[PDB]
Amino acid sequence: HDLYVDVLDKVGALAHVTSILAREEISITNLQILEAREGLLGVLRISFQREEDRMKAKLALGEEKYQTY
Amino acid sequence: HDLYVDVLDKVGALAHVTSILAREEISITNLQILEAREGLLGVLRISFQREEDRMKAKLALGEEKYQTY
Ligand SMILES: [Ca+2]
Ligand SMILES: [Ca+2]
Repeated sequence: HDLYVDVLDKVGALAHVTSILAREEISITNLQILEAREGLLGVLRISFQREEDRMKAKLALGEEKYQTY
Repeated sequence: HDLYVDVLDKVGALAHVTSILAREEISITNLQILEAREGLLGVLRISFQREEDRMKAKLALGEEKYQTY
């Protein structure tokens, strides 16, 4: 169960995204930071144990205006 | 280049750890959440691109009283 989140600032977005997951009490298994080029832009790939956790994350991140897949 | 951090609250500690990394402007490549039992205790395994980033992270987390390896 994976969710991919496009981000403009890998470092700051990582902190914001994990604070959102914490507030919603969503457990994750892994967080991978992907990039096509060196620089601050990237994709956060978040892995979950359960489908329910992925959907909860998708909703919460969507509400904070992150584009998610 | 990996750093292992013991935590008491996987969900909240993940947010705290990434906020510290943000404060120090440290980029990471991966974060894996490991647990021995279902429940809040665990170990965060953090991967870095460079040795300098690992050491910077180790120092900053140490200063916030996390036990690190
Ligand atoms: Ca609660
Ligand atoms: Ca700062």
